[PDB]
Amino acid sequence: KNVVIYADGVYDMLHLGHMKQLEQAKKLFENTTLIVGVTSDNETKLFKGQVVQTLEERTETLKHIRWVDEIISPCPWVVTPEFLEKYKIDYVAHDDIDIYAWLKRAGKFKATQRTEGVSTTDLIVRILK
Amino acid sequence: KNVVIYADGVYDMLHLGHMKQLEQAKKLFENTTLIVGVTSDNETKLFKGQVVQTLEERTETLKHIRWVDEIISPCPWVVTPEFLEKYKIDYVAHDDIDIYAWLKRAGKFKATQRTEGVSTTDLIVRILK
Ligand SMILES: Nc1ccn([C@@H]2O[C@@H](COP(=O)(O)OP(=O)(O)OP(=O)(O)O)[C@@H](O)[C@H]2O)c(=O)n1
Ligand SMILES: Nc1ccn([C@@H]2O[C@@H](COP(=O)(O)OP(=O)(O)OP(=O)(O)O)[C@@H](O)[C@H]2O)c(=O)n1
Ligand SMILES: [Mn+2]
Ligand SMILES: [Mn+2]
Repeated sequence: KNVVIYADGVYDMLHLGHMKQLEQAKKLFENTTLIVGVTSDNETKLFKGQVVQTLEERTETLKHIRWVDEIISPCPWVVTPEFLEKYKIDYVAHDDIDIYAWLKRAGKFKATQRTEGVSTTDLIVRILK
Repeated sequence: KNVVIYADGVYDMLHLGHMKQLEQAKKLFENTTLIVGVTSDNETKLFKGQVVQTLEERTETLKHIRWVDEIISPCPWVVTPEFLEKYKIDYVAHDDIDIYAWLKRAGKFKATQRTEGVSTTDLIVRILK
């Protein structure tokens, strides 16, 4: 009955958008375990960009989120089939903007919706009045 | 067996310090209900200072925190004995830096520890390298 969901990301400076994505993930099915993978500092910087918070900081904040059942920190950048088997993961949840083609082909991808305009750094903009 | 804890604050731009305080509050006793009160925009500005996020935003973020069982939003600025009776509150938890004298006299105050240097706006400083 219980379904293992895996959501990965940077989760830098956690904001409402991240938290809403985690809720979506958690709620994909009636009974779930939500595993969150947090990407490493150097892989993020290498492939995505400067991260503000360290892995240790980004991971500690996620510990406090209601939807998060388990954390894999650091997590591998690219998910692989072996990785899915190691953690008995049933679905991978992430926004969908193809690195996730093979998961969609397998029926293992559950797209989640971004919520724009609610990023921490949008808030700094508001501080600027 | 179950103990009602009440923690109030602004909780603007929620960060690790807030989340650690909420965990402390929640963990004051073995079995607790943690109620969080979020202060109104105009009372905060009037007594404390400019708030970045609205009451509606500050409250929505708290919804996602694992330790939070119930939210009172907005909450009264000053807690009163009548208020404690309305919500069957057993203890009030807040940092202790006296507005809480009457609660200490009653045995109803549980001080919590700030964690400094982990505020969102300290993070903007780090962005400045
Ligand atoms: N405003 C946002 C930001 C993120 N997410 C979700 O969180 C992402 C994973 O986290 P991250 O790797 O942190 O992504 P971004 O925040 O998209 O990236 P940037 O560094 O450019 O802010 C994806 O699952 C996406 O669905 C979201 O739903 N809404
Ligand atoms: N770094 C912090 C910030 C807040 N808190 C806790 O959260 C506070 C309640 O929230 P708020 O009213 O938001 O307080 P400050 O964050 O202290 O205020 P400022 O607006 O000056 O940042 C108190 O309970 C305090 O113990 C904490 O423990 N550590
Ligand atoms: Mn991020
Ligand atoms: Mn605050």
